[PDB]
Amino acid sequence: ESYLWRDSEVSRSGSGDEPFGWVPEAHSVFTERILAEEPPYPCYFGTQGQQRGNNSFSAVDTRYPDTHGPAALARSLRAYRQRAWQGPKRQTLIVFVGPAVPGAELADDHRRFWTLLDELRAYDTEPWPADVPADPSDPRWQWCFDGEPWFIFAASPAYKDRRSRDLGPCLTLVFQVRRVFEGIGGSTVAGKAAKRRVREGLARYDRIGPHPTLGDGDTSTDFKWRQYTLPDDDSVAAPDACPV
Ligand code: HEM
Ligand SMILES: NC(=[NH2+])NCCC[C@H](N)C(=O)NCP(=O)(O)O
Repeated sequence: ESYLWRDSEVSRSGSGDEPFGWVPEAHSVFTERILAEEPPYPCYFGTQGQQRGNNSFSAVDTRYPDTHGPAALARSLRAYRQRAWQGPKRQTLIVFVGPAVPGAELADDHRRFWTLLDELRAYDTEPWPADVPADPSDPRWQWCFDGEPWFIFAASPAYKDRRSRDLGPCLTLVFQVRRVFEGIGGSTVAGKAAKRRVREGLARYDRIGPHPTLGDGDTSTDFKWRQYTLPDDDSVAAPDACPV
């Protein structure tokens, strides 16, 4: 009944022509990308999380929205949130949305991303957190679910220049609770070092530099919604235009 998988469990998601039958290969492509030796994947935190067994997985099968869709993903997210606090601080949930769509454009995958986040909100059993503004135009808005804010971003095969966000053939959602950044806040010595190290990785991996909405690298960032769906170029969305 649970669609929350550790690495060793992903193979039980599905086999052959059945729901999630495409998930084990998507899992393998993802791990190949994040564990690659040369050039290394730019986010060493993601690589370390994979190497240490701290990445969990789920999926959405768009052919079966009533049974393998947002209602099931809300259950998986609640289970993951418990895991994220019981285990180590730097855990990530990676959610593959498939089957893969040949030739999809990036704008289409971003639309599907925001639609899925909206559908998930309908299955939340907890009120919105009192410490996070509910207005998506507020500089400090963040997406919330099950009582706390998350960082959540979209990966897609349609990222051609921002190769770091091409994690395989499927739209992929990367969820983290905010304890993952504890100790690397933007004003901290370790936080500035973290951004330096990742951005140097991007300069050895991607065809385009760090996106401006990630900030200059010496402070924390507002309007985090724009980071969820980075464009493949240097365009900058209007701050009050979050699609939620
Ligand atoms: C499978 C897991 C992960 C993946 C796929 C991933 C992916 C990425 C990517 C693609 C970027 C480049 C910026 C962007 O596209 O948004 C990035 C930056 C970053 N990530 Fe990771 N990440 C993962 C896990 C983590 C974790 C667990 C942490 C916790 C410390 C973390 C902290 C950071 C930081 C600090 C940056 C730099 C932001 C900046 O330069 O402004 N990541 N990550
Ligand atoms: N993929 C990606 N950009 N991962 C890093 C997200 C960092 C988030 N925005 C965060 O809250 N960082 C702490 P801050 O103090 O604002 O830099």
